[PDB]
Formats: sequence, structure tokens, C-alpha cells
Amino acid sequence: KWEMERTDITMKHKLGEVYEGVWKKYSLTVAVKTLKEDTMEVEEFLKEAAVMKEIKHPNLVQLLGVCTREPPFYIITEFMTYGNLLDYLRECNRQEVNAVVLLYMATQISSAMEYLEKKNFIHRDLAARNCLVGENHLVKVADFGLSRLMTGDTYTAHAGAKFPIKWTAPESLAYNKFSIKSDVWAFGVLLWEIATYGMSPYPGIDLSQVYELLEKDYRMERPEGCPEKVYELMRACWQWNPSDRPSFAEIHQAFETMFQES
Ligand SMILES: CN[C@@H]1C[C@H]2O[C@@](C)([C@@H]1OC)n1c3ccccc3c3c4c(c5c6c(n2c5c31)CCCC6)C(=O)NC4
Repeated sequence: KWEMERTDITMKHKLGEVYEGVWKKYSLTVAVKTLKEDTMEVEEFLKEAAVMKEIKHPNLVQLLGVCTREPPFYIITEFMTYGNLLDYLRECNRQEVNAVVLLYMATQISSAMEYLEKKNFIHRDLAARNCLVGENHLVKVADFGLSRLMTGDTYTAHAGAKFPIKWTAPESLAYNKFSIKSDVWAFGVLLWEIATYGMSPYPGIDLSQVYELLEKDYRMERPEGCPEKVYELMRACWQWNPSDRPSFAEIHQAFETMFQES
């Protein structure tokens, strides 16, 4: 079990809610995602925990332990000093976080998604804000709440689900069809975030025109200095028809290559 003792953790401050914690026993800083007793995302929070137990990879935030016997409930994970990649990128000195660094981040993230692709997982919410950073530009994928292990190739969202439109693929916006491919789309947009140091996608466009524009075959222009093969991947990631999209194995491979030629 991952079940462990509440009392071992000195709490600290805000980051259901996330808090910086200290596992007394091992002099160690941790993140603890908590749930306030009564409020019934009890279903939905235990599901996150259950998912995290099954996954393990050096580019996925690691479940260290849990308190699910007795409320207040706790998920404990490894701590990532530099927090979310979107604010990291926006706030950073780009001489240090340079062209090649960007390529490593993209490469790490692809590594973890090929892993998820092998296990048949969708993240279903892939984005700069949901990536966390450590020392020496370590990056890991986080926030596994909407992650499912699919039976079959297709998770269908409930109608009147709310999506982050500007990261969501066309078949997901029309028919609520999610899949690995729909995360490929998501990943492509994240590349666009990384390449621009955290600009918001489809800048200046209302949510209510995005789908129509994707249908009439509009895609975000290549951002300043994005490599040619990075932009090529972004564009294959944005194929209307999901069969035409690449795979995470394909993408990672291409990044592995591109990354060593640097
Ligand atoms: C009851 N034991 C804990 C289980 C857990 O978290 C601890 C706090 C403890 O394990 C050493 N832990 C560490 C403490 C100090 C330095 C490194 C680690 C550490 C580490 C890991 C780890 C894991 C678990 N725990 C880990 C670790 C739970 C099961 C999956 C992996 C790990 O994978 N690398 C360092």
C-alpha cells in the first residue's frame, strides 16, 4: 500500500486544493493535494489517486503516498520547486531557458506521452499550465484528474462537459470524442505555447469562432524562430482527420533525433 500516516507531514501553504508539505521522517518537501471532508468529489479524487498508482515514469509527477482511510483526505506527491511550465516560461530569463532547452522540454513531455500511449491512457487535459518544473529544466506531466485508461480507442465526454476550447481537437468539440489522437492535438498546441514562451493560443480570437475557423482550415501561424521540423510536427498534430495525426511514439522519436542534433 501507499496508505500512510497523516501525522508525518508538517503542512505549510497554498499552491480541491494543493499545499506545500514536509514529510518530517525524511527531511523532505512534498506536494499534498487535499480534499475538504464533506464535498463529494470523493468519487472523482479517489479515481485520480487510483490512476496515479498505476503510472510511473521520470517525466510524470510521482505519487509518493496517500491518506484515504479517514478524511481530511490527502494525495502526497513529489514536489517540483519551479511550479507550472506556463508561468515558468513567461517569467524566465530566455538566455538561460534557450532554444535547445525548449527542445528538451518538448522531448521529455513526448517521452511521458508515448508511455501513456503504450498503456492506453489519455491525459485529456494536456497544457503548459499542467506541466511542472524542477532543477536543471526537469519537466513532468501532472494533474491526472481527467486521465482515464480507455477500453477501446475512444472516451466520449458527457454532453455539456466544459473543455478548454483552444486546446481541444475538432472531433472533441463537435462529438465529444476524445482519444490518444485528441491529446496529440493538445500536445501540438503546447508546443506552440513552448515556442512562444507561454502566449495564449489563437490570440485575439473569441472561443465562439475557433471551430468554424479550424473547419475552414485556419491554424496558428508559425511563431518566431520555431524550427522547421517543430512547426511541421505542430501542423501534423493539427490534422482535421485524427488518423492523419502522428503518434506519440512517432513524435518522441522525431524529438529524440532533433534534440541530439543540437
Ligand atoms: C514509506 N516510504 C516512502 C515511500 C515513498 O516516499 C518516500 C518518502 C519513502 O520511501 C523511501 N521516499 C523518499 C524519501 C527520501 C528520499 C527519496 C525518497 C523516495 C523516492 C522514491 C519513492 C517512491 C515512493 N516513495 C519514495 C521515496 C512510493 C512508491 C513509488 C516510488 C523514488 O521512486 N525515488 C526516490
